[PDB]
Amino acid sequence: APTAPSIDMYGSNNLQFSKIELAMETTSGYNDMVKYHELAKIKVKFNQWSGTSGDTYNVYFDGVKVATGAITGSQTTASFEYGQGGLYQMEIEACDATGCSKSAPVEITIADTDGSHLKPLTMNVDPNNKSYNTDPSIVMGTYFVEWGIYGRDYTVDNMPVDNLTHILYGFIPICGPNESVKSVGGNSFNALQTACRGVNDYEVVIHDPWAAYQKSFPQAGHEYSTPIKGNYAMLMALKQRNPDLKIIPSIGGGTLSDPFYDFVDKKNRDTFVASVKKFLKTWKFYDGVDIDWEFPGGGGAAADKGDPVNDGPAYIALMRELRVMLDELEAETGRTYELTSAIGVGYDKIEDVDYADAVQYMDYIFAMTYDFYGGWNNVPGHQTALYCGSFMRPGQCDGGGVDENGEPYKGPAYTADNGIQLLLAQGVPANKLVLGTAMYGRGWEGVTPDTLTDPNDPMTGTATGKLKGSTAQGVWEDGVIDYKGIKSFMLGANNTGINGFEYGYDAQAEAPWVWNRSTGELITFDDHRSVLAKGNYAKSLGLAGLFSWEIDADNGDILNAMHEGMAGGV
Ligand SMILES: Cc1cc(N)c2ccccc2[n+]1CCCCCCCCCC[n+]1c(C)cc(N)c2ccccc21
Ligand SMILES: Cc1cc(N)c2ccccc2[n+]1CCCCCCCCCC[n+]1c(C)cc(N)c2ccccc21
Ligand SMILES: Cc1cc(N)c2ccccc2[n+]1CCCCCCCCCC[n+]1c(C)cc(N)c2ccccc21
Repeated sequence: APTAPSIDMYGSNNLQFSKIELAMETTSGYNDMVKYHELAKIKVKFNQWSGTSGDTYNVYFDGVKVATGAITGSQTTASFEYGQGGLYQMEIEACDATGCSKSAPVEITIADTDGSHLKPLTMNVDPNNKSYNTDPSIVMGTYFVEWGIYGRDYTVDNMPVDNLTHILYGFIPICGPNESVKSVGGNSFNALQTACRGVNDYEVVIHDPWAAYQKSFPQAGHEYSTPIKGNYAMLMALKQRNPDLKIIPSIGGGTLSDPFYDFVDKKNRDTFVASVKKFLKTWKFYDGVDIDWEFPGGGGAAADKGDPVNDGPAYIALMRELRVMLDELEAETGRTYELTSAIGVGYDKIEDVDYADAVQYMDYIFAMTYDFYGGWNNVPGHQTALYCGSFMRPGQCDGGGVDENGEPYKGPAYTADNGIQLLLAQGVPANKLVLGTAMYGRGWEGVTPDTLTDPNDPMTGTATGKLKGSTAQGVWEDGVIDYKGIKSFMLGANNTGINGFEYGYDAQAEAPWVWNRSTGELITFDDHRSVLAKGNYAKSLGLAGLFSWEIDADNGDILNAMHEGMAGGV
């Protein structure tokens, strides 16, 4: 017999609540910005402008009582806690000693990081991506990068999810030594320094919280009060659409690897592994963890770091300790968690780790069968070839021979096959190895006909420096160009060459190129034919499947060719 409560929507934060508390309007240290709570704090103001207020209120969700408290005037704030994500029909009743009066029902939101409060994501995929029916048991993986939402304008809803079994989210940094990040320039180091304020060394943080959970995406139905936004809310909604899709954070990468060189100290491993556990309990759409340590024993971005004696055993013990933690999470959640790793495959990288030992703890190894050659020097070669190319010298392929100075090769050439063979030779099972495809080229300038030793092979020439180009042509950094830019501005619709470029293919290597004779611009990449070769290769050997870097730089062609190659292998 009190007046029925009316809910004050705007005074109740629009009925948007959350188990995760996220700072939306600042950029600060990770522990300040991100706090996960077992119970969402709910706060609901309601009014009873006319008649009497009564003396007690009860809150209902879906007809079930979840809170009570005192009414003592014409305006009440109900605060209480609720543990479960989702959308519920809320009613609030006011009672006095003679009876109760319920508000009409209204939808309350409680966000959780599994995406339980979200609709399946609405997609906007380039239709050049085709439909396939590839055995769901074969891995088809790709990397999606956090920074691709800026100039590259490639957002979660753009991924051809149905053609993917695995999404690797690049990249998650680690607080601590990160000089390599500083040397890259731009805002990347400053952002990391900010994320790590008030955070212990060796713990993971979100690099760019604006990209991750702050930016409002209209295509996803984000609004001012949406408690989770950015790439991560879209990934949560993506899981709603494709529940068997694995989405896995990728920790480190080429530039963010400096902290791994201190994993020789188990205290630092303990810290890291703990932080990875809390990360996965905070961000529940994620299905495991991927370790991109580039690289045990060194020879990566960090010129002053790398220990060929101890890095490999640190890596193995890291994998065991991650697997122990993941087993805890599988026990507590009833879910399956995956442990994976992307690795260098030059002989000199592989030799510093006993992967037969490491892989017993692991689901997959992502074999980085790319970046074999590039604009970091002036020696052209195939950046992502399966086999040894025609430009290689005698004894260069297997490492038997001597270079153009008479100096012995130190080991087998950088090719996919040499890398996979070396891993198989250590005792890694083929069904745990994933072969990598390139959705980008690397290239040079100044490789003109007078530099060649074989007039029909630009891979026999000498360059002057790195390919240069504009972002409109897909060149986001010197020496590197998106596949989709190669296709638009060098190959042309027919794959025969435009704007001064010709196409060529090294059949021995299984690697294409596009070469401009007068500028001497040369670009090495993966195309439809080299990718069919790689799918046939993976199939012959019983490899787990294929993966790619990076999804934003494809137009549909590379991923299509990945599915076609895995069907068509003879
Ligand atoms: C793209 C996409 C776009 C949507 N509006 C969409 C809407 C609802 C559900 C899925 C959706 N997905 C698909 C979700 C991504 C999975 C990746 C497989 C890509 C299949 C794209 C489907 N496709 C479309 C729609 C239109 C075409 N003319 C075409 C022409 C040739 C081939 C395919 C083609
Ligand atoms: C537009 C905009 C709008 C806002 N309201 C805003 C608000 C706060 C902060 C930034 C904001 N921004 C934009 C600021 C973006 C920089 C902040 C995040 C730094 C993370 C660095 C990673 N990373 C980046 C970024 C770019 C790359 N090419 C790259 C290439 C290779 C490897 C890594 C790479
Ligand atoms: C591997 C590596 C990777 C880096 N990102 C890097 C960055 C800065 C300095 C050295 C670097 N090193 C190598 C450090 C020197 C020890 C090895 C002797 C010469 C090999 C240099 C190779 N190399 C260079 C120079 C630059 C690159 N961007 C590059 C990118 C991918 C793969 C290789 C690359």
